[PDB]
Order: sequence, then C-alpha cells, then structure tokens
Amino acid sequence: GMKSKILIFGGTGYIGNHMVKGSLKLGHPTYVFTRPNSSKTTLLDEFQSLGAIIVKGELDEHEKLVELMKKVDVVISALAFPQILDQFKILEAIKVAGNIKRFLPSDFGVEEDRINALPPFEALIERKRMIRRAIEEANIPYTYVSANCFASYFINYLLRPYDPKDEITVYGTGEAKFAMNYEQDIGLYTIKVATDPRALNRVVIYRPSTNIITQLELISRWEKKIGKKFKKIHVPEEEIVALTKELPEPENIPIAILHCLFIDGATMSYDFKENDVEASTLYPELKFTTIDELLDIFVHDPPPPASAAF
Ligand SMILES: NC(=O)C1=CN([C@@H]2O[C@H](COP(=O)(O)OP(=O)(O)OC[C@H]3O[C@@H](n4cnc5c(N)ncnc54)[C@H](OP(=O)(O)O)[C@@H]3O)[C@@H](O)[C@H]2O)C=CC1
Repeated sequence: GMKSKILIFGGTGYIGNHMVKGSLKLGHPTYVFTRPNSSKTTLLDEFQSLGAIIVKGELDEHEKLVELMKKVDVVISALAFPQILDQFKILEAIKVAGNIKRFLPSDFGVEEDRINALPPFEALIERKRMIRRAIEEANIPYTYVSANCFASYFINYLLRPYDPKDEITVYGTGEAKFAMNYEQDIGLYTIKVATDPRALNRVVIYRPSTNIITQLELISRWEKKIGKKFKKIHVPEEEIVALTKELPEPENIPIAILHCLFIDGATMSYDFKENDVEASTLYPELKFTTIDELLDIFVHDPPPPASAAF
C-alpha cells in the first residue's frame, strides 16, 4: 500500500539480514542487493520465501543502481568496514536518481562524530564520517544510527559461552560501562526509524536503560545464570595500547575496538544532545530485549559467534 519501498545493501550480512527480516515483518516491499557470486544462496532463498525481491549485481554497475533507486523510496546500507568508501557508489546513484526519501549509511556502532579511538580504529570510523559529510554536503535526507554494541556478537566475544574454560579475560579494570543491543531488535528498530519523521536528518542512538552494563557485572550475572565461577584474568590498559602499535593490521583493529568499547567506554562516555533521539523512547508497542533476556537466550538457545571483516 502506502508502505515505503526499501532497498538494502549488504542485506545478507551479519546485521543486514535482521534489517531485511524486520522490513518484511513490517510489511515494506523489500529489495535486497547482493553480489552474483555471494555464498549466501540459502539465505537469499529464505528472503525470497518471505517476500523479498532479490537483485543480483555489483556496486560498480552505476546504471543498474540508478534504475533501481528510481523504483524505491528508502535506502539502507549494511556494508562491512572494507566497503565503507564503496558507499560513494551508492551515494552517486542516489544523487542521480533524485527520488530517495531517506538514506541510512552503514554506521550501526559508536557515535563517531562525538568520540575518538586509537589509530587502528580511528582510521576506520573516519571513513564513516567521510560518508556522513558527503551526505550532508549533498543535502541527502538521512538518519545516522548509533546502535552501540551488537549483543550476541559481544556476549560471544567476552564470555565465550561455548567454551568450557575456567577463566575469563577482562580488558582493563572492567569497570567501564557499555550498552549492547540484540541484533534482531537493531534490525527492527532501524527499519522503523527509517520512515519515522522524528528521525529525519537526525542521529538516533540505541541506548535502552536495561542494556547498560560493565564487563565485571556481565560476568557476575552470567556466573549466576549457569552456576559456575570463573577466574578473572585482566589485561591492563597500557598493555592493550601497546598491542595496537606493534600488532600489525588487521590484527590490531579488534584490539583497538576493545579498548574503545570496554576501556574508554565510548558507548556510554557522553550525555545526550538536544537533537539526539534515543530509540527506545519512540514506540510504546515495542521494547529492546534486555540483558537478562539475552543471557536467558544464551542459556537456552545460544546464537553462534561471529567475527567482523577488516
Ligand atoms: N556495533 C557492533 O557491535 C558492530 C558493528 N558492525 C557494523 O555493522 C555494519 C555491517 O557489518 P557486518 O554485518 O559484519 O557486515 P558483513 O561482513 O556481514 O558484510 C555485509 C555484506 O557485504 C557484502 N559484501 C562483502 N564483501 C563485499 C565486496 N567486496 N563488495 C560488495 N559487497 C560485499 C556481502 O553481501 P553479499 O554476499 O550479498 O554481496 C555481505 O553479506 C558495519 O558498519 C560494521 O562496522 C559489525 C560488527 C559489530
């Protein structure tokens, strides 16, 4: 009906698939752009059975992109770090088509315009800032989503729940706060804000009050959930910093990210600005899965671990 048509790049991705599923659940005609040689064949079949329109192609196909843009209203990019500047290909098509009502670039993490990180990671988020500046320069309607930490991703990373080891690594003092959200919810809320006028040309942050915690508190709550105690092994902050200067790329990137999220506490180091929009306050019919509910999911049916591409 009146539902805006949504085009998603990287829809077969770790976070992208939750955006495709959320879009279809909400009744939006959904277009998924995917490479001709992608191995996400079974996933695409699932998307298709759910009503998605699959479009195979390369980002280098400028004409194809423009013709596709003319058929949709909203564009969401969930491309990975290695492809951040390749989003300029998407932006160029958006500009030529001229009918796009909202563009959401691939942010979905820290709020890069108000925080800084160690060189390995700083260089990467600067690429995301470059996309934002180009969007603003061209007056393209947008929504910048700071999703904070992907919960399943980092619960797996920090707790290694599938590992019967008796020790757990703690980065720094472990007292830094961070916010983490369930991937499925990040996907659903992202589709919602993409058409919500309250999110037009604004920074939307996902920071539900039930999802703020420290490494030490997460470990304590997990121990209670499974009835086991762990020996906490700390890696001093000055030690983490050294690694980012010697460990080569891409090995030093994850380390730099860990420092940003869990030592500097970048997702919780600032107060909201006048024009910021915290998403959990937007829809009374919805709510973010809480940390306790997340731990229950890991007890009953834990999702597999993942490693981002760098
Ligand atoms: N906040 C957090 O905790 C985290 C944030 N992130 C962020 O989420 C966003 C997406 O990350 P993530 O979901 O891990 O991305 P993925 O690594 O899952 O990649 C997304 C999609 O990109 C497409 N793709 C891969 N390589 C290429 C290429 N060479 N050319 C064109 N398309 C390509 C693939 O789709 P196909 O095969 O269909 O072409 C792929 O499924 C990023 O901005 C990332 O920084 C990610 C992890 C954690």
